[PDB]
Amino acid sequence: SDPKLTKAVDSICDQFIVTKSKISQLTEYFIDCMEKGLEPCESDISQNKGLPMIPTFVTDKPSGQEHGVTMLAADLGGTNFRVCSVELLGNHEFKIEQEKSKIPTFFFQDDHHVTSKDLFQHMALITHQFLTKHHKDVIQDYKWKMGFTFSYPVDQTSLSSGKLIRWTKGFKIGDTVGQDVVQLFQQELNDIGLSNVHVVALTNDTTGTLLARCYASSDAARAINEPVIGCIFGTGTNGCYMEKLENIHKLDPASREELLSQGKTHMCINTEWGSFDNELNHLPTTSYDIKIDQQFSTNPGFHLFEKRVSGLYLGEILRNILLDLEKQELFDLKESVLKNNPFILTTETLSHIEIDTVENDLQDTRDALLKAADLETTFEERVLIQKLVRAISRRAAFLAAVPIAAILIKTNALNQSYHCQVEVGCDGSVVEHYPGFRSMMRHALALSPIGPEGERDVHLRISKDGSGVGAALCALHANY
Amino acid sequence: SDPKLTKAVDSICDQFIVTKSKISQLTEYFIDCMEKGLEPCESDISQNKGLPMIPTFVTDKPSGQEHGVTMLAADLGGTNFRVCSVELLGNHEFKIEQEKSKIPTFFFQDDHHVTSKDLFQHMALITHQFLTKHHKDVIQDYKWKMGFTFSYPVDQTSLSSGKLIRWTKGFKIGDTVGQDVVQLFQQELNDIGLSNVHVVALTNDTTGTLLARCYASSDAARAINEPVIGCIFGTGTNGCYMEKLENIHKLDPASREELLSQGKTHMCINTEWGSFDNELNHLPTTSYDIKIDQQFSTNPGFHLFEKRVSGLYLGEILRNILLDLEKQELFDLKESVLKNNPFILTTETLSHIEIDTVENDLQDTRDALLKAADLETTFEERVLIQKLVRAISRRAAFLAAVPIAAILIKTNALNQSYHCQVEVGCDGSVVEHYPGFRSMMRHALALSPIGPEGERDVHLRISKDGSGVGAALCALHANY
Ligand SMILES: OC[C@H]1O[C@@H](O)[C@H](O)[C@@H](O)[C@@H]1O
Ligand SMILES: OC[C@H]1O[C@@H](O)[C@H](O)[C@@H](O)[C@@H]1O
Repeated sequence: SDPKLTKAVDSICDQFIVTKSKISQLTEYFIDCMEKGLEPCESDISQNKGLPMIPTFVTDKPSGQEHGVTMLAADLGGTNFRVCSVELLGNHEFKIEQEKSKIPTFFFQDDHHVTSKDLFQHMALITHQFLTKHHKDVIQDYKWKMGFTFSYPVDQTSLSSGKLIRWTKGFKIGDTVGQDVVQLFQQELNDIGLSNVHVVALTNDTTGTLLARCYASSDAARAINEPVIGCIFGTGTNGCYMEKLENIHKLDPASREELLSQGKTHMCINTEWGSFDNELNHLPTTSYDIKIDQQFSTNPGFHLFEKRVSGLYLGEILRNILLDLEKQELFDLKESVLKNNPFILTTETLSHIEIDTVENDLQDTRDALLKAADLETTFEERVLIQKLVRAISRRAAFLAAVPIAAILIKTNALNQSYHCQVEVGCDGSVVEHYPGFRSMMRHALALSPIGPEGERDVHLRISKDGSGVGAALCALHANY
Repeated sequence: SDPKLTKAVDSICDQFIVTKSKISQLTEYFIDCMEKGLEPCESDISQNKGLPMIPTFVTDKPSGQEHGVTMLAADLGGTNFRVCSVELLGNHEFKIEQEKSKIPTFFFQDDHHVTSKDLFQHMALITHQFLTKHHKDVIQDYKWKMGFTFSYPVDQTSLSSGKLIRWTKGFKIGDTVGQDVVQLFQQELNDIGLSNVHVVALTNDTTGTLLARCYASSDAARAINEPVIGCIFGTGTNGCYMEKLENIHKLDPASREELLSQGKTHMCINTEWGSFDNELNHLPTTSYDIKIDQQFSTNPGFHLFEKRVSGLYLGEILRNILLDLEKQELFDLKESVLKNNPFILTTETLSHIEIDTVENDLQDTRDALLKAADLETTFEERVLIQKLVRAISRRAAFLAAVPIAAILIKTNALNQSYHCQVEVGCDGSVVEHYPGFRSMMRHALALSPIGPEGERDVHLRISKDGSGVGAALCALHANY
């Protein structure tokens, strides 16, 4: 057990600690950033470094009794692209057929010039392949309504229109900025004969997650836990909530009065909390986070909260730590391929280390590091690597709780009735499959100002329903 | 408005308060009663007022891979009798067909003398009625193995044998005491042609619930939350857990060595915690608890913890409070039928009051009281009745957490690997359907010695699967 290396690792682990004080600071600061993000900004939305706090123009939570003919839904995530058909049967039930295809590496590389048409043509092709397989009879004649779930920040102008503010994650297609994604997708559908497919709704994967749970949640289960947040903890991270119309100052005052006159009280907000504190006024920052933001990410200066939490970057944090330990002549990389190989270590790699056992000489960690980049390790080295992984994930889980606590506090959602509890719809590989991530989230919520009495009233529920049901719900409401 | 009556209600509600100190006292006392209950009992088991702590002779938790032909299962609960067929498909999957029939009130009356044959004859008839509907073809030829779930204290002698120690809940059939329930059921089955149906297993509904969760829990879900307790919070209350063979001193020393030699380490214990502190050394007691125990219950002196928790008695507590308030000329019963009508107020009546809202003038409370005993009430009266209900249920929920915390402490269940949690399998109408009951249970667990950090490592999961799957598992293991 090399003391020099052990002491260096323990020192790094301590930098990833998030104390109760920090959570209270970040929680309260988050609320401040929400109140400012809800003011009318007069500057380039694509360059605004504040909390976007984007109105989604969704004002009605599904009742669970919605029913209609089969709807279509397309979901472009951070890693995969999904097309599906959703049949809303009513009474919280639905029939779904979906096809999940991974996003070609061509779109995440810049060596070859990529354009919006390259992307939406491909999406149109996958849509045709889906309809041919699951709806071979009525592919060309039927009047399909499609809900488009676009997992990126969009300057929403209505339920069925909005321009891309800025790519995130691994996308850097330049010409898509400032263009209405619904039109770009509809044009490529028309250009392959699917003009009968009408994209009538545009939603974020957060908005879809919230609407999906309001429908699928049983009448009894929902009377207990009312869904108040729809959030994502996968390749990226984000969340939404219902905001009072009066507090949404970005909205046209006349439009606000119109909605109020129609009986509307709230509108869902796409917080884009991955961009929480982009200027790093209070977020923890290590030497490794700076490299990820400034060297290894596609969106330098933006989405810094995400780059400390989401699964796209957690693995890259460990890589930069090993490189730092090697630069200090403390860790031998052997014949590995970590150098000049960003993102070779993925969050999936870390999941095999999070709960590996010494009883097996940390063999799961061994195979995971060899499979990822041929990094040979000793037992004492794996013991220390596990400490780093558990430090990275714990910080991600603790920071993940801050936006949830802030929203619940600002909206006074946890104390509204006797025996009142709230549900937070969670989707994503990390929250769903990373061992202990949800457990540690609840730990941070217990340390946040809502306290353990608040954590016990919050249900972080895995929403496997999906944004497709939510997108289908928006399509069912819209006109063809 | 009557201030006198309002002041009288606030004083009664304070009597139902359970403080953090009380929870710590009862938890520590419960562990003491467990340690004593595991010792060789020195008196007639039918009169022993201590914590029964009955060995169940179940020593193996299902792996989830069990598979076999269709099994039968009969479950005599506190209110209903259900017959079902369970097909264990393996890999945590199972197919179940069941028929739930209420236990005729005829068996809960003592005006006419009732005998065991009347009860088991009826149970045998329902078994025939079940097979006729779901297995009409091979009803008489097939060699059926049946697992019998008997939700009452049984001096278990083996997996397939045991004598009734004493009835509880509404049953008061005198000649059933001291008789083997498996034989009584098998004799009446033979007498109607179902001699090919062999009752090969006898289990308590607590044991069956625990075994069911060990099977149905996925490999991933169980690696996270290991089921360590199966408890019931319905018509009655009880729970079970795995105890080390060495600590079960009441068990035959030779039998322990045989089991230990076979690789066994624990044996499930039917605590019968409804009889926790029958002598009321520390359990809260009101003038109304005494009436239920000594006048309106079938088992005076026994099951006093249950008479404060389970749903069979909660409604009767409110009745005794309203009758007392009328005797004091503080509450007008009008032309109701509460007097001389034990158990006319049910816990289901209280469920409509727990979360009734003043914004609707407590209309649910109004309709619920009229339906129960034609008790007309004013708004101010319903406001006060709701305060009483919320005090009764909270005491039941806080007391309900004590046995769970004690078992977890004595067994050191929370001392596990990283990110390891435990599951408590919960079944019953109260824990499942009474508003807020589980929410308040988790609060008391946070006040117990395990603290809020322990409640977050404990998952009270509603196991609606049932003891049928658990009984079928014991039948699959046993020989025909
Ligand atoms: O996929 C999770 C989140 O990733 C972020 O980069 C996007 O801006 C969000 O719209 C999305 O919900
Ligand atoms: O049905 C729940 C519980 O009720 C109690 O009255 C019995 O003594 C227990 O054996 C049973 O498990």
